[PDB]
Amino acid sequence: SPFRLSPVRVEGRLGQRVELQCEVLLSSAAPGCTWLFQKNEPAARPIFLAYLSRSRTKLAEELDPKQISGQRIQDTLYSLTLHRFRKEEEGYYFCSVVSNSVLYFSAFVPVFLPV
Amino acid sequence: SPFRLSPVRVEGRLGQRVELQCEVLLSSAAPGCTWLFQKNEPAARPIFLAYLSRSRTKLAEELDPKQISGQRIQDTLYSLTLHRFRKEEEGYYFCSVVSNSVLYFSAFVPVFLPV
Repeated sequence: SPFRLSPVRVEGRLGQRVELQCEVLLSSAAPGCTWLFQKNEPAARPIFLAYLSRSRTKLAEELDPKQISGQRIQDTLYSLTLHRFRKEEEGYYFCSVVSNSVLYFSAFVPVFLPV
Repeated sequence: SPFRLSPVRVEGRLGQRVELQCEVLLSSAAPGCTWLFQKNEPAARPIFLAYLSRSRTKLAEELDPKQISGQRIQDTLYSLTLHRFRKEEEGYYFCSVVSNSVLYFSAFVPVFLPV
């Protein structure tokens, strides 16, 4: 288990704030943590959202920072915030880290509207 | 266009040797390239298959190097070879590089038997 996700799953409502946390459990990973998205479909592209580290913060160019944001809370603790949840943000969220040249991906966090 | 993929799609037969190729076209990129795999399903997770660089080659611990192997042909050119195409290997294959702290993924290369 390389990660621990704080909400394992979110049942969203329109306009709600949604916050996700990712804790890295690997003994020595490379610096930083990466948030990624996949839409609920086969052949879904992995979509880069944000890179988070002590010294560097990178939000993907196409995203609006007033809608989605991320933060490095701690050495091994990273968060992602959807500020007012919308239907186009529905899908799977997960984080990523390198350790000894191996890319790791956390479990998927389903973030969906009621039904 | 972060990558040039030389077979953009494979329609294979069982037992055939399948070689994929990835060229990194970004001008700044971290050392190395990574080959990933994704099963043909919703909520399918990306799987690490190999890390290739000038110095190190790292195959996923569960893979038989006589069934799947990788190779760095030259700078900005990387290869993935499925030695004997079998049903367990059907899905999408792609490459990953970090550049300006962004995680990049090539287009999916679909690799399937005829239906």
